[PDB]
Amino acid sequence: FPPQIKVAATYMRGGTSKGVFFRLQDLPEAAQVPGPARDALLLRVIGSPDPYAKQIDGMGGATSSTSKTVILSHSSKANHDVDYLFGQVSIDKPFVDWSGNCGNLTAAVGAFAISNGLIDAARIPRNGVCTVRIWQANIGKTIIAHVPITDGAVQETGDFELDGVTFPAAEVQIEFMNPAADMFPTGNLVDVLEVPGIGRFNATMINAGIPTIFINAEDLGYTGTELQDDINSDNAALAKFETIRAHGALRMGLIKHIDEAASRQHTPKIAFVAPPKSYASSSGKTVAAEDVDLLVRALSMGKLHHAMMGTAAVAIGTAAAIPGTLVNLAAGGGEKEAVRFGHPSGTLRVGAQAVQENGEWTVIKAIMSRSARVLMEGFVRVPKP
Amino acid sequence: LFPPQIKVAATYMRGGTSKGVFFRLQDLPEAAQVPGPARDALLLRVIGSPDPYAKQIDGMGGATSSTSKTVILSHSSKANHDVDYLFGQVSIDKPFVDWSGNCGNLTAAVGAFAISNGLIDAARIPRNGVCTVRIWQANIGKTIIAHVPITDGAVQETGDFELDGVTFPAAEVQIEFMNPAADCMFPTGNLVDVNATMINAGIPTIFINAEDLGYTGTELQDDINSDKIAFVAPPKSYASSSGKTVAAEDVDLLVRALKLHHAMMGTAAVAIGTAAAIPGTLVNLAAGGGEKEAVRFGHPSGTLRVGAQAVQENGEWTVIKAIMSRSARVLMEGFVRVPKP
Ligand SMILES: O=C(O)CC(CC(=O)O)C(=O)O
Ligand SMILES: O=C(O)CC(CC(=O)O)C(=O)O
Repeated sequence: FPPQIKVAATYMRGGTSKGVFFRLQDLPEAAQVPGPARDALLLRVIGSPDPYAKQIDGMGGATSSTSKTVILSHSSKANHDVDYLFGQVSIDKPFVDWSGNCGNLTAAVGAFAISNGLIDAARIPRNGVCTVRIWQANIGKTIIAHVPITDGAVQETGDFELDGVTFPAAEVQIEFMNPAADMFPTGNLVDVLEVPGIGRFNATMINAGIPTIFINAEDLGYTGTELQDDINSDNAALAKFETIRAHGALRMGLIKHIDEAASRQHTPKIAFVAPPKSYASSSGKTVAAEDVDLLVRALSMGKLHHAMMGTAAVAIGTAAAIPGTLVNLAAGGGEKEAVRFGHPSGTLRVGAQAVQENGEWTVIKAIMSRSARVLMEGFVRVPKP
Repeated sequence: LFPPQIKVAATYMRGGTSKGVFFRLQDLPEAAQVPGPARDALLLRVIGSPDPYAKQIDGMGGATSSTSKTVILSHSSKANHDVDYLFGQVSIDKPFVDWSGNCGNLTAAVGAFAISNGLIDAARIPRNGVCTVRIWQANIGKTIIAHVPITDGAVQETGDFELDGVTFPAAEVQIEFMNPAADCMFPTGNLVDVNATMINAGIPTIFINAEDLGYTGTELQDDINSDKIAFVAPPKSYASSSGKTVAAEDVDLLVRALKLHHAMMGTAAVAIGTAAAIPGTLVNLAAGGGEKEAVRFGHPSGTLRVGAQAVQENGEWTVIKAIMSRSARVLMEGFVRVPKP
């Protein structure tokens, strides 16, 4: 029984999520390429697989917002500063999912890169804003993070509030470039998902941020004001969502056989939308109807998400900008350059201007602000591989 | 964009009355060197599944349970074992690889593959004679011993040993399924339940009397398949699927197993021999009752003899091993291809 190994790492909050962040060069040699050695290390760091579903024996917190890893490296892509690989660590299975971006940890990626020698020092001012050009390596997309700098170091602290983040910190503006996959895989703004013997559901299926299925709250008997406790103990509801998600995955061409959905839980995401309505958020704060353009709730690994996934926020903004999508309609229809949506923890504004070219809509970028901070830095430990 | 197909070193083999694609663990793409979606996805594509056409024309499968099969072998780090054996039964119609059981037929080829591919210490291989290969069956956590003939330091594949259901004769490979009873033999605690004998030996198997399901025990595939569980009957003469007459005198009982299997599953043959040795099971009764250390049974493709001696002490029966002979040969060796994962 050899001593545990030590691996340099930084535990950070990015937006409304937490994860363990590594520089590629700090990983054990065998883990410096994708594969089982890398996955085994990350699983052990986080505390997975865990039959108890508590992650008491790792850095995870036993939720999709806390069972998370990030590997950053100098980029070899033209006009980029840092390569960003995100691994969503399964709680119950010996599996790390590399198929998506985390749009919340994106907020921390810029800061980690600056703080850890991954960005050309010529690009970092003594004071001001360091524009970090991120190559999102899971999905092959450019993300720009504007990270504030004070005295040659990341300015972490500040007074910017993000609903779902307990305490304010410095604002970090994020720009998801050319978000459309690599927009509407079915070729339609709205489809009907026919789930034989369970119902038929109007849906907008969109590939922007992450592949996402939006359905109307009303078609599920919901209002869009639901909090976690309204849904997460309702196994019938959970099973219904999953069958609809599976059928949408099939319709989007993401899977060829319906049974593939059981082992592909990360994408596509499923969410439901509704017109503005007042509600008390999870924090006790009242979100008034007038505060939002629409309501959106989303599922994450089969349970109602506590706030909204960052990738889903990109999908909401992008869909809202396309007249006729269910997201656009929930927001009242017509052209829209931005929307504020209500999720369980409060509200978020996303900007996404669509422009016609050759009679078709295109979206240059989806923009939103988050914040980030270091929680713990040093070395994580695991038993010797 | 469309990247080239990847190449994965593999051997396509007949083991007993089945065919499968065999891999050394280390030859798999890294992603597939641990259990999980990447492994299952790769195996499905190698075999040609899932296939809505049910023909497997786009992979190595043959569109039957006896031909939609994969095997992953590696040198064992377990005390007293040479080779670790993982068997994957690949669904024809669904995106599923079933890891819940052993293949008793491909078991025969595992020993040969292990010798031929450096998975057994060379010190344990005679130059001429018989190499005893200790197999850890990793799906079910059981030891299986294979006695593989060796000539000039290589596996002796060819020979004159005949297996009903195998077209051409080949070298005899003697197989020993050690302590086949699950860690129990009769999960219900009874030899016969309400009527079925349910036994966990080789593979969990439900045995029912042919007469009670509306059959005789002489059925061939075409009697059922256009219309584990197995049905049993006393000896009766029939034409096998090859046209050869199996005379009633040639067998102790008839066994058909489920699609109706073309011959008999190797694991089911273990269940049959084991159950036959326990006085009072439906299998034992079909063979005329009393103590039995071996039975020959009639299946659609001919007959098979299995040995299993049971010993009684303090009202309980135990079986040290079930034994049978099979054969195996390499059909094709090289690289299989699938699109880049
Ligand atoms: O992607 C998810 O399902 C979960 C996420 C991503 C996000 O919130 O941005 C999480 O909870 O961290
Ligand atoms: O290979 C098959 O035909 C199917 C089997 C195993 C065997 O024949 O040994 C099965 O149904 O398990």
